[PDB]
Amino acid sequence: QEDVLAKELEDVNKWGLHVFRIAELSGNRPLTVIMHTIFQERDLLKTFKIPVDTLITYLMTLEDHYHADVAYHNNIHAADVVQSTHVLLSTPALEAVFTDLEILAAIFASAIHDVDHPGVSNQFLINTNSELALMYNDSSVLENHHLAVGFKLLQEENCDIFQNLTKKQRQSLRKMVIDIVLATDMSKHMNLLADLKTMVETKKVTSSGVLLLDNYSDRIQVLQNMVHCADLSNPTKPLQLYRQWTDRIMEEFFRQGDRERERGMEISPMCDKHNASVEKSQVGFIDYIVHPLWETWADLVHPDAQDILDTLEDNREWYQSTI
Amino acid sequence: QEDVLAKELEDVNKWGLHVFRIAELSGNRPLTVIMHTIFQERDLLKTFKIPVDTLITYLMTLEDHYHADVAYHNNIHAADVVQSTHVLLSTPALEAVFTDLEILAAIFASAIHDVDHPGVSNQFLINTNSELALMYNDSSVLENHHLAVGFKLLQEENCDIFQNLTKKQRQSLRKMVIDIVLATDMSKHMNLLADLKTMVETKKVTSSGVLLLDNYSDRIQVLQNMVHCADLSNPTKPLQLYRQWTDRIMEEFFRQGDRERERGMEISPMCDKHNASVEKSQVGFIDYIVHPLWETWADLVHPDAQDILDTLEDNREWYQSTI
Ligand SMILES: COc1ccc(CNc2nc(N(CCO)CCO)nc3c2ncn3C(C)C)cc1
Ligand SMILES: COc1ccc(CNc2nc(N(CCO)CCO)nc3c2ncn3C(C)C)cc1
Ligand SMILES: [Mg+2]
Ligand SMILES: [Mg+2]
Ligand SMILES: [Zn+2]
Ligand SMILES: [Zn+2]
Repeated sequence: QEDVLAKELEDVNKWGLHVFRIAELSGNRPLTVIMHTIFQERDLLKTFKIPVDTLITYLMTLEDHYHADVAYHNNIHAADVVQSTHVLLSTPALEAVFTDLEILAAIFASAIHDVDHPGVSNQFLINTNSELALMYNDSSVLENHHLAVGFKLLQEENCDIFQNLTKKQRQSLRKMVIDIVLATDMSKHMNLLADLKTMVETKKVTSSGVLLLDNYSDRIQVLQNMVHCADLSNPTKPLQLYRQWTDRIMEEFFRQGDRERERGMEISPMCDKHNASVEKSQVGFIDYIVHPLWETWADLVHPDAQDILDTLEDNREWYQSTI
Repeated sequence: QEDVLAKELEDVNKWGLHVFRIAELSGNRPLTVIMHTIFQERDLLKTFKIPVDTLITYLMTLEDHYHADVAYHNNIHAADVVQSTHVLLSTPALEAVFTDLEILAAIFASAIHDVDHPGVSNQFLINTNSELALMYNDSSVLENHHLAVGFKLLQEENCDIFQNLTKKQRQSLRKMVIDIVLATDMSKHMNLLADLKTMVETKKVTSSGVLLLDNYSDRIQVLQNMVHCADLSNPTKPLQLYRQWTDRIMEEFFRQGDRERERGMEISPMCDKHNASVEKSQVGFIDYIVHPLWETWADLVHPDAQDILDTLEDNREWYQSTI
């Protein structure tokens, strides 16, 4: 079993990794084994003097704080976003662009970005007067919580994977991680995309042909959109993966709608199992959200992401053909 | 004692209320008595069907969550900001601008705007890796906490003063209160002031001189700046009041500097009791922060803020003469 797991982890640099198989083969530790593999591949333990036992201890605790009973927003989703960000960071248009600390920030942010997710939306938490919405004043409720949990877990026994960073490095990493995870709130998507479009229209390339990002605003904007693309990458994956992700998020949505229905609330869009069309919802989500985002990202790194965009377009056509 | 307390409360509509005397005469309940007086003066209990015992129960609970051992950010400051906002809301140039719900939001926001303040700054909380800064991801740490406490106290027994508001009224009030209290973070001062200036330059007024504010975005910006002005109203008050407020905030600042010194931290500006000039700091704070804000406010409500601005200018001249 460990032999098969090691074989599957050789695909960590590939779009379309067998992440559900890895989850089973690893004994439901996909986030731990994928993060460890990526940290070794990028030499991050050596670069930042991270003790291997501290890394594994933190990863296992972080993974435990994802809810195993939530159908979509669980440790498999976290592992998938981590691995997707890792591939996007390796795109030729970004070679030598980001520092090791920025790479660490993007990968760590991906790992923690949905930790302790309860399987219901920000709007549900706001409308039900939840303790989370009360704590966070209705503003990026979940995303603020994911950050607080992800950072708090570093203070548990033998969990501070950043123990050997300088103070300035820790301060910079903390700010970057907060900026990235807060950008995963879907209420920020339209303004995030509008800014990405402006960057593409005005983009500068070095004599090396890579993107020129010479200030914090531009650098953090690219990392925010990168992780947001990874979070919205399911429809760009091979169809057998995309369909499994769709089955999972549909189950999560329908469970929220069942709670809204019981409470006498208006059921959120796409959460009514007695009225939803999953196929029409996929085409609309791709047409209005996922393809506009990925087409813009593909323009930024052109032509590095052409095969990803082609897969997204093929998957849209497939779902459309089922209607 | 109760008769002299009632006599001082007759000045509730006037700039320069004897708030420290009210605090003493009321047995350290200035917030409860001033809020109660303002609610009766504005007919808010009958307009919003607030039971008087519920209002008093909430107000006393809220007042109890201001720290009695914090020299400045305590219940007297909260009472002062409430009463200052109450006066600014009655500016003739703002007649007919704000709905009853907007008036309620501004007054409630003022009452809760510093609740549970620990007597140290956001930067101190961030730099000491406090629980508060961990919870709130370094962003408007105190202001998010003040809001969460103020709303959470409504859930205590017989404390829901909004129990008879319609559901849409409660959602609207909550959003406005959040927007207002978050605007009291001093890191937002410059952007807030720039937006107030833009509004002044493009302001539309009636024949008499009454402001016309058609869109919610403009009206919430005025309420944000109004409560911010009330928060920064100490230097515009009669000198005897201003000097008392200065003594209290100096004590609070120096106590923070003592904690920073004990911890071996870099001492915050104006917090080093061994290297401080409180008088020079007043002139500088007036010249760079308080006068630009109040002069812009005075222009927006031209000429209704002239007496307040006159007092600020006299106080600046006096503090300069002590140098
Ligand atoms: C009935 O079942 C399904 C299943 C999937 C979808 C489409 N996928 C996703 N739809 C939505 N939303 C509904 C579409 O607007 C919420 C607003 O974005 N948020 C998503 C999705 N995938 C990820 N996220 C966020 C959690 C990042 C639709 C309906
Ligand atoms: C030695 O003692 C004193 C006493 C008062 C001041 C001047 N007043 C105030 N100074 C400052 N700051 C110090 C720099 O001006 C921080 C923000 O710039 N924040 C204030 C003040 N009054 C209220 N707030 C906020 C809490 C809203 C100076 C030094
Ligand atoms: Mg999320
Ligand atoms: Mg405050
Ligand atoms: Zn996610
Ligand atoms: Zn205040």
